[PDB]
Amino acid sequence: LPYKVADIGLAAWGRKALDIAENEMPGLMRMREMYSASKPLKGARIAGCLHMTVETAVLIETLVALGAEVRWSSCNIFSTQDHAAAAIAKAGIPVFAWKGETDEEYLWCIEQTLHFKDGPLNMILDDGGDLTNLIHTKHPQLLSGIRGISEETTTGVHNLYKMMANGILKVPAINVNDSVTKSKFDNLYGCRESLIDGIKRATDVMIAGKVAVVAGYGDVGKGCAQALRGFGARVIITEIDPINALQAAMEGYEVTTMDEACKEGNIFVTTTGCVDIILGRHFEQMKDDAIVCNIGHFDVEIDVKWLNENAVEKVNIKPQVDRYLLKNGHRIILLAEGRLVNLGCAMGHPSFVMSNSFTNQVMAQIELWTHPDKYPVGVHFLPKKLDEAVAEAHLGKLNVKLTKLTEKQAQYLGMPINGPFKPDHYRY
Amino acid sequence: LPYKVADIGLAAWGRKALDIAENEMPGLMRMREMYSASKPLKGARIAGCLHMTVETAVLIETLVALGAEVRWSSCNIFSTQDHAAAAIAKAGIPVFAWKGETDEEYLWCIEQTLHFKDGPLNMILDDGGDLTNLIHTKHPQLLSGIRGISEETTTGVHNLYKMMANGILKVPAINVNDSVTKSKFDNLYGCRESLIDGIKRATDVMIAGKVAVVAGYGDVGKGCAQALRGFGARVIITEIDPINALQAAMEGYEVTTMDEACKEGNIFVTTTGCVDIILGRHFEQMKDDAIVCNIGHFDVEIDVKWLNENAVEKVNIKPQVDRYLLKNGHRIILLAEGRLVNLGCAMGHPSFVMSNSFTNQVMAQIELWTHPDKYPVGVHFLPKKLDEAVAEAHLGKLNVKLTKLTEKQAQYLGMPINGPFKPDHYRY
Amino acid sequence: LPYKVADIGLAAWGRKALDIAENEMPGLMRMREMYSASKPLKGARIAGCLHMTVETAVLIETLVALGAEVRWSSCNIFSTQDHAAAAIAKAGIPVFAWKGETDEEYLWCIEQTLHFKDGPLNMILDDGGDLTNLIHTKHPQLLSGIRGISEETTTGVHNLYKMMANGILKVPAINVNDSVTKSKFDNLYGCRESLIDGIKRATDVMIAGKVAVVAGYGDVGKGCAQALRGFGARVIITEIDPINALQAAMEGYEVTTMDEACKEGNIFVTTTGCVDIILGRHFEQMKDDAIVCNIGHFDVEIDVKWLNENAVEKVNIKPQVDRYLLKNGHRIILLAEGRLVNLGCAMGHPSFVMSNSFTNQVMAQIELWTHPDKYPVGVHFLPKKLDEAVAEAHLGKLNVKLTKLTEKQAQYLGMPINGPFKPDHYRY
Amino acid sequence: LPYKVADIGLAAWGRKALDIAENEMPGLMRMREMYSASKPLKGARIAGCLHMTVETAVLIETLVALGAEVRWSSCNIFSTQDHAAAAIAKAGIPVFAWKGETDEEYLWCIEQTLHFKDGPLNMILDDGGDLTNLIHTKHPQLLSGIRGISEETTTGVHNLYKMMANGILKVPAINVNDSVTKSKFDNLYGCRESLIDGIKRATDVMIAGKVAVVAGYGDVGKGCAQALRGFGARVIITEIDPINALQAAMEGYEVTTMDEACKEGNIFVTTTGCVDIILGRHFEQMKDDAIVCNIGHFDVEIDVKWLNENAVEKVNIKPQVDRYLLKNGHRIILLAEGRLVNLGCAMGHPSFVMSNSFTNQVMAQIELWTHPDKYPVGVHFLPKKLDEAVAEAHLGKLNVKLTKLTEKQAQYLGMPINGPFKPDHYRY
Ligand SMILES: NC(=O)c1ccc[n+]([C@@H]2O[C@H](COP(=O)([O-])OP(=O)(O)OC[C@H]3O[C@@H](n4cnc5c(N)ncnc54)[C@H](O)[C@@H]3O)[C@@H](O)[C@H]2O)c1
Ligand SMILES: NC(=O)c1ccc[n+]([C@@H]2O[C@H](COP(=O)([O-])OP(=O)(O)OC[C@H]3O[C@@H](n4cnc5c(N)ncnc54)[C@H](O)[C@@H]3O)[C@@H](O)[C@H]2O)c1
Ligand SMILES: NC(=O)c1ccc[n+]([C@@H]2O[C@H](COP(=O)([O-])OP(=O)(O)OC[C@H]3O[C@@H](n4cnc5c(N)ncnc54)[C@H](O)[C@@H]3O)[C@@H](O)[C@H]2O)c1
Ligand SMILES: NC(=O)c1ccc[n+]([C@@H]2O[C@H](COP(=O)([O-])OP(=O)(O)OC[C@H]3O[C@@H](n4cnc5c(N)ncnc54)[C@H](O)[C@@H]3O)[C@@H](O)[C@H]2O)c1
Repeated sequence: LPYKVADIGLAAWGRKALDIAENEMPGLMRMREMYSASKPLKGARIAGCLHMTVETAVLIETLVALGAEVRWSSCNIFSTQDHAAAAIAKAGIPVFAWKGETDEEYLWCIEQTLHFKDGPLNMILDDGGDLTNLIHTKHPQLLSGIRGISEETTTGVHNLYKMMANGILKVPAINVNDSVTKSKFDNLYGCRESLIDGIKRATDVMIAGKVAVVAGYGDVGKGCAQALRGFGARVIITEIDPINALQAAMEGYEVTTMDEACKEGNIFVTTTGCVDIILGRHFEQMKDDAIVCNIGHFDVEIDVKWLNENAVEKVNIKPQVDRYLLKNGHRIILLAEGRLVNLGCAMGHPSFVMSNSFTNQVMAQIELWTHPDKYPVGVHFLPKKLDEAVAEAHLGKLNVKLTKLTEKQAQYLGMPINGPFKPDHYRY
Repeated sequence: LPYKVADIGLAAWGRKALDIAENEMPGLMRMREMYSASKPLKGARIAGCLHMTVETAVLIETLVALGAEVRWSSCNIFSTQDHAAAAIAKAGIPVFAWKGETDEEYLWCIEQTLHFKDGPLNMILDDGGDLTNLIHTKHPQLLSGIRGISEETTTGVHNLYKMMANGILKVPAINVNDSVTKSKFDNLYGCRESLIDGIKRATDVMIAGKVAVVAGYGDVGKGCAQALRGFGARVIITEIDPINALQAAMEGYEVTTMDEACKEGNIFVTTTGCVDIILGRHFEQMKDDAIVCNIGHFDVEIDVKWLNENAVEKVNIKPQVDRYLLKNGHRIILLAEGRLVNLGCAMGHPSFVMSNSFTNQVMAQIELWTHPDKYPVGVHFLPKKLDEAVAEAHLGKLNVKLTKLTEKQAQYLGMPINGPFKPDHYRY
Repeated sequence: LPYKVADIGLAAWGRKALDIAENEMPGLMRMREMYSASKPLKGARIAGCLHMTVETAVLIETLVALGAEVRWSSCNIFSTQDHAAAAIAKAGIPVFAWKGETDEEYLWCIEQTLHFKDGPLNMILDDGGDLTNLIHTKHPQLLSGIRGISEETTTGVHNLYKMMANGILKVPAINVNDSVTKSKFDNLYGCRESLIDGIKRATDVMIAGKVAVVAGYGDVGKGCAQALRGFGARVIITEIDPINALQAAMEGYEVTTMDEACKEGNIFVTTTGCVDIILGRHFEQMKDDAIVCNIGHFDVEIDVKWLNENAVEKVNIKPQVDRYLLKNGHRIILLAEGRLVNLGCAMGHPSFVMSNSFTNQVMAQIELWTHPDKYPVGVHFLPKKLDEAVAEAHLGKLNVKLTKLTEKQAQYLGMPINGPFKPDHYRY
Repeated sequence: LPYKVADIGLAAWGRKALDIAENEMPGLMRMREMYSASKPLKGARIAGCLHMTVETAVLIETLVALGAEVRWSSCNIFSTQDHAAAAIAKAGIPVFAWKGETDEEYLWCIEQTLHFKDGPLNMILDDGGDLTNLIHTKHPQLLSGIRGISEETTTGVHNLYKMMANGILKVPAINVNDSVTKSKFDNLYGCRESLIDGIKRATDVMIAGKVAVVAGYGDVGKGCAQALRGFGARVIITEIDPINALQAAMEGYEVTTMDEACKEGNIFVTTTGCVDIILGRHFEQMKDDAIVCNIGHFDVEIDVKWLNENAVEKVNIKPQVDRYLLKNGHRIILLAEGRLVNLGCAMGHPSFVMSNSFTNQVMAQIELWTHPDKYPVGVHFLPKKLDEAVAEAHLGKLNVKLTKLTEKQAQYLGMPINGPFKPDHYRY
């Protein structure tokens, strides 16, 4: 089997997307711009596990353009875009992913990306940990062949840190999830753009003059609050951390407990990443037709079960849009059944945010692979200079003119003209 | 013929919409709250010409709930929503409108709303002027029967002022288009919400870090500029009026000529309402894949013909999304073929903005009809106290607590406790 | 007597100020740029009554540079800046104004500006109405000699409208107070800049994280709210007008009654222009050390008498800064004794706002005087094209590049290439 | 000698200040609220070297209220406020500081805080390093007596890291300068408030409609850019770091080089902290009367010498306000002679920012002293839980209602209900 796609007749339609997305993903394109000749990953056989979408497709072809051997599989049974997957398979790349697979076909798709024409994979590019996990639990033999790993998710990195603590980790990893260019875009800037896209696409509701309660003031809460605020809404924040809470207050946001906020909000967004954010006692207080959605942790922040078990009626207005009737006589509009609203009611993050996240993947791959004896078994952070690098790949499209430190100023600041410009503890 | 709808089997699905929109249209609901008993329009036979949509539907039932006899027809061959029209016809109301009619069936639908069981229409509720025009040019006999007119559009009002200047106007009108609650919502607040809805639905493009050039700084340009600015874009304004231009400068926006701005922008929005805004000489300078859309005057602001006649390729990416290839090698993404992007790539204005516009209609109808000898033939402005009134109908849903002037303060300010609080020349 | 200044030895120090202010007052400078040669006011003998300050000084010399004969007096016993008045007197111009005059010397100063070497004044440039009043009540003989009046204040214009209603008005006036370039700057933009200057200069208090209650959402409330909001404060608005209240809600501001807001705010600003805004019942609820100031109507919005009559202690922290101790144990910091905080705790409005207000004066003077039989006795509004004109005098320093309508677009828009670009009813 | 103050007759006036500042410094007040009874610092003899001001005064009395023995001296010859210093000395506390001391009396003032009635100091609270340095270079004998150090400045901490690298450091330190509550307030929030206070107090210039060029987008540049933006200016950023540069672009700011920006700006702010930011080649291009000031590193960012050596004229407009005339005919307004504008043209940071910085000091002192064998010789970071703690001391005055994690959620999140809520690598 060369690959397994739903319909390869879709390839021609996928390429169209790829060539449009490319213009919005400068990181990946500049990667090809400076390395496609040097082929830094020449020799590597990257087994990738990442949702197969137009953006991910652009990444793969970049990995390939840098001289790498690549085998791909999605990291979610549905997340994969078929015309994008088809174009890859059709590109002569082995991809095993179709939208809506079985937990059984999924594990198989992955198993396929482990062995190449010249042998087994020597590098991992994971989003979620499944790839890295499957190898460790079932293919420990191959382990000694993989030069390094690449993780871009909290979950993925958490388990990575866990395995390591258990001496389980045998191949060194690079945590690209905590890069500022990755995090800021994945969390802050991304949700800032798509949050309202979801709410509007599901309700077409006016945001101005409304009270929006955003639970949590982390990067996502920050982007969501900012987003809503720009539309004319009165954002109220809830938090458990004193520092994030203070950050919000300092910005003009009222900070209360959900127990109080629930009686005031017209729109509710959870950014927590923790359980029991919006409960039944809150729903009973919410104004009529309050919109409740979640953009943090998949479906565990809102108590949907309660809505299902206590509402007098429930009518699906449209896909990912339900409107419950409470015994108190008030209606509650729920979005995406409590799952991520930006992905469930919108198209998720814009390509540009993807460009930063993925370029980090390329950055990691190029480094691990290129520096064989540099990283001991363990989950490391992406060297700052590399993080700074993915940032610079986007300046330009943004049409930003970066100034260069003179030898004099560099010496004054006691730092390299190109070398990292900030300490590791620096929080931008 | 009782009515003419595409499919009355749609009624049940329309009602659902109506009952959802109602919650977002307080003006109309409060109208019923205080007048449905007094039936202020009791005796009137309103012939209405307004796109038949869920929002317009809610309005009609409010006119009816106030004791009026109503006959309806859309004011655009396509604008009419059928499940919303069906529910009206099914409600026992005579509506003549289906999406996609012929210029012939359109004139007929209108002709139908002129005669009631008890005689001909005695009142007009028009959006566009067609109704008022058709009567004047073809049914002058009825003219002496209509107590008054209601116009809510510039076009509609312009022609009204014109007819009057020609002594053609025989029935007094009330220009509700220039009410601040009507205008601010229809122009400022509405486009502020939907502009980005359009661009995102068509391109799913990241707005932050992009240069947006908004041509014109009127109410629409103001809303569009504010909207984009909140997303992280660098808005550059163009203008012909020194006062609007100054207004923009005072707010931090750079103001230049399109001739220069064209070489800098990534997104282009026209708010002008005038011709020749974006020409071929501009396209030839725009960056690769610049997005160009219009939200002002229907399709006359951008030079689409040129794109059609000078591009090397043209490919429809999706409905209302075309991507031209210029001889210079750059691509230009055009939205809604130069027509309104919020209506052509999104769902138009939210119900709340509709609630303000329509409540003005109800306000006008109630006044003209209720004051037989108050208004001489001529296009008048909606009394300020009525404009203030539609505003108050929305405070509350907005959860705004308006304070009341004491008799002392009222005497001090030399104004009524409820009477108008500002002079006519006041610009909020 | 040639003039009456406190100390003419101050002249050299005044000129320094004048030459610095000039750079920030383009309107007056462009006036001289295009009219100092044509001398449009050649022949006029302007009797002016306007606080004698550096800005006003720049204006006078502009009136003079345009070929006019000018005699000046301040319109407030203290508002006059002496080094600015001295430089004028020293410039060979007759000015009768010193800071801190007696209600007796004030009336005399004014009486002096009525007669010139070539006869009595034939034009009035008033700010307050005193000049125009004094002539009407005591010098009716001169009345027939004055070609026109210029008023730039509400008070002034109110009385102007009153006199007219009583057939008292004998010389036509031009209400420049309602120009958008005058109003927006005097009210909106000015207070936006100076409000915080006052609070900071009096308290040096951090604004971020604080709740600021702004009473009134008119032009001043708008600027004050915007100002505070930008500093990170949570602004709560109070209003009696539904339209202004809605405008605030649509912008994300909570709107309540002072009765409730008083228990929440940390800073209080009155923008009302009406009495009994902050009363004793409010003070008793205010948080400890709440800052209360007024920027609307001079000292009638806050109930200071109550503070004086009910506080347990009162200690003057510094000029224009008092801190009362209430029986409840809470302290209340009052600013400028309830009088205007921006003038009383800061330097008032920046020169640029003055430039717009004054250029209006020049604009009015040039028009009335130049068009002898154009204006019938009555208070008229400044022609829009003139209002637009003062706006354009500032574009440039702002470095704004206004685009010019082509003959084609002008015809399309049905408006002049330079002629007014908007209808009188237009509210920018 | 018990202490050395300029004038102890000033004490009574100092106390007034102290009791006003206290209300704006909750951190210090809550410190006393919970520890004044337990006297956590009971036994310590703190030798402090910190500018003696009203704020610092409040801190000292807090250290004393916690059961500590304290001896104080300023860390700048002028920074010390005398009425604040007098009230401390008068309070029975030994303070050696007066505004305007000699580099000789300064070293002596410090020497005084080294020995107590019960022996030498056993703890250091330093701002700058002088204290810690003086002991190391001249009093190594005492070294073994000090349980720990507290540094809150970059300079101070830099040297600390340096000494340590040279094995010189003998007593462990705690870098409180890098706490987020310290840094965010000292750098971001503080300068955001005072920047404009400076410019306005020196020039009283309108900010709106002006182009402000902020060099550097670090914490200060962020606050300064945000500040100016809120006033209506068009902020242009310059940067050497790609990440900060991208951060700015993503927020709507144009990013260029000073070499280009210089030809556009009206106001110039340096936030760099590096040399040669604004040079003569820039001045020669700046618009007429451009305002140039520095708020970053004391006087090394702007090339003042050049202005001095190349201007045709130089006239001091007022203290800390000079206006040079260049050979090109343009004038350049310089603020605070290139030194910090917020301190030199304004009153510096508001008390609240001081409250966060100082509470960090108290936090450090309480920890080091209370945990004798917890910290090995070396510069450590303030435990996150302590940083979170100083944050919570201010929630409340801000009237923020922090929610508490349930045992369930805490277990889910795998974190303590009160324990730190974020990893060390977390950048808020
Ligand atoms: N839908 C998306 O596109 C998308 C993209 C990135 C991240 N996320 C998810 O969003 C969540 C937030 O991530 P950040 O945004 O990266 O996380 P974060 O750790 O920076 O912030 C989460 C915040 O929630 C606060 N919080 C925790 N429990 C709370 C509670 N009970 N009530 C109120 N506040 C509480 C925390 O103090 C913290 O500040 C995570 O689950 C993350 O995986 C979603
Ligand atoms: N798509 C929608 O939903 C929607 C809703 C309401 C109004 N509109 C339309 O949008 C347009 C703008 O309306 P406003 O927003 O009410 O109009 P407006 O009159 O207040 O402002 C239009 C502005 O365009 C400026 N302008 C005119 N010609 C120009 C040119 N060549 N270059 C630059 N600026 C120029 C004018 O000076 C004016 O300030 C109108 O055509 C209006 O009918 C669209
Ligand atoms: N200090 C200054 O520099 C300065 C400059 C210009 C104007 N002003 C003064 O400020 C005031 C405001 O002027 P605008 O700003 O031009 O006036 P405005 O008429 O536009 O608005 C005043 C607002 O106050 C609201 N209001 C009235 N009574 C109220 C009450 N009891 N509670 C709440 N809101 C109430 C009104 O509805 C209105 O919207 C006027 O007195 C004006 O003369 C001061
Ligand atoms: N005046 C005050 O009240 C006050 C308060 C705190 C800090 N500061 C000072 O302000 C400076 C900035 O501190 P942050 O604000 O903490 O520093 P930072 O390190 O976070 O940021 C400084 C920024 O300047 C940029 N930069 C460096 N050289 C540059 C150059 N030649 N051109 C353009 N950008 C350049 C850097 O990339 C960096 O992002 C420091 O000197 C700090 O000590 C002043």
